[PDB]
This record gives sequence, C-alpha cells and structure tokens, in this order.
Amino acid sequence: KDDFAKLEEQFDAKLGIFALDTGTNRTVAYRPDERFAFASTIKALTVGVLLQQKSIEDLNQRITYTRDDLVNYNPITEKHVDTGMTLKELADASLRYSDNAAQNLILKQIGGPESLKKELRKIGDEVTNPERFCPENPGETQDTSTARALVTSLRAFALEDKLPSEKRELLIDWMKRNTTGDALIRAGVPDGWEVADKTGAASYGTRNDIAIIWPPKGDPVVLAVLSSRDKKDAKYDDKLIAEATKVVMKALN
Ligand SMILES: CC1=C(C(=O)O)N[C@@H]([C@@H](C=O)NC(=O)Cc2cccs2)SC1
Repeated sequence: KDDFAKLEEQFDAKLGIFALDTGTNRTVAYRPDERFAFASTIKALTVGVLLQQKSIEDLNQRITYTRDDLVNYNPITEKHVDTGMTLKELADASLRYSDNAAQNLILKQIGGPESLKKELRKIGDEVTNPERFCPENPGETQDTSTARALVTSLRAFALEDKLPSEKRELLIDWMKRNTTGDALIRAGVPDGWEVADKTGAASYGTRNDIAIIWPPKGDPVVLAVLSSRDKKDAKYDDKLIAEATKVVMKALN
C-alpha cells in the first residue's frame, strides 16, 4: 500500500508487514519476506518451544542463577539471584517484561540457540535464524526473520497444533498481559479488542511487535510489524508501529 510507503517516508524507516485474518485467510503484506533483526520477539517463540519440551508441573522447577547470568536489562531477575526463579516465573518475566536474563536462562534450559533453531525448523520455520544468546550488520542473516515467518510461527504455537490447549492458554495469557507494548500494536487496535503481543528493540533503530488480535466476536488476526533504519545508532518511534497497525486494520476491515 502507498499508506505503508507514506509511513516509511514520514518516519525515515523501512517497514516489514504481514497480517493474516485466520477467519477469511485475507492477507495484508508490505516487504513481508524482507529480513529484519527479530530482537526480543524471539522470546515468544522461545517460550513456545519451552512449553512443548515441559509438562506444566515441570515449569515449577527452580532455576538457580548468578549475577553473571545478568545482562543489560534484568527487571525481574535482578531481584531474585539469592532465591532463584522457577521456569514458569522466568517465562512470565521474559514475556511480560522482556527480561533479557530470563530469556537467556530459558534458552539454556532448552539447549541453546542451535536447539531453538532445530525446534523452529521442526514446526516448519525455515527462515527464523537464532544463532547467539540475547541476541541481538545490513544485511547479514543472523539473528533475523521476516514478518511472514514470524506470524506463521506465532500462529503455529498459539493458535494451531504445536501445543496442547492448556499450554496454549499459558502462552496466550502471558502475551495478553504483556507490559511492554502499550504504544505499539495495542495503540493501533480498536477499543475493547484483546491483544496478545511481544515487542522487540535493537540496533539500526529496529522496532518490532508481533501480535494476535481478537475481535469482539470472530476469528483472530495475527500480525507482525517490523522496522529498521539507516544508521546503527538511529532512534525508533513507537508511533510508526501503532500507525502501521491502523493501516493494517483498515485494509482488513
Ligand atoms: C525495549 C526493549 C525491549 C522491548 O521493548 O521488547 N526488549 C529488550 C530487548 C529486546 O528487543 N532489547 C535489547 O536487549 C536491546 C536494547 C536495549 C535497549 C534499547 S534496545 S530490552 C529493551
């Protein structure tokens, strides 16, 4: 759409867009197969894999960690080095706060980046490219994915048959109660419409959000809005994501 082109113009950015209405199979797409750094959006898919690997009771396993496991942003993990945290608590911290140390701890428990990639290939994701911890130039392929691949993989875990219903419920609930995305996809969606999302931010002004959006009534939409900019130290604007989401909803409604 020229509306997506206008936003790229307005915000001096590159936009990556894929949306799928699961009720009608109607699609919206702008650079849907273009690679962007996935940043923290990978945390959603990581918990997907963790849930697939553990019974719900297994999530109560206590993980002990050290101050050495702490990285750049540890909002929940910094508060519990002495007592440790359960896998369930770590998943909550990772998804709802984008706790980087929590993600690293979980990634360690599922066998590292190489193991995550293998499990993603197993669900049919041949594009998402986990390679390093955390993670996080143009245009290398690590650690990247596309808008299309991200909605496909998110839909697989949360809405389809890569997880049983009770584990599906956990993933969806954590993402519904995310604290980090109020100004992104949530801001571009109509009032009283449930949103489950996971945000991302990274170098080259990379600003991402992936989401499942429920109507009042009807089948959910799943959406990826990815973005990046020219310079390594470029700053992002959340409004780009919110506005892109409005454009997507208009083209679907
Ligand atoms: C802003 C932010 C998020 C997010 O909104 O999801 N996620 C965490 C992570 C994932 O993208 N980003 C980084 O570790 C890299 C950055 C640090 C601070 C500004 S970007 S830390 C910072």
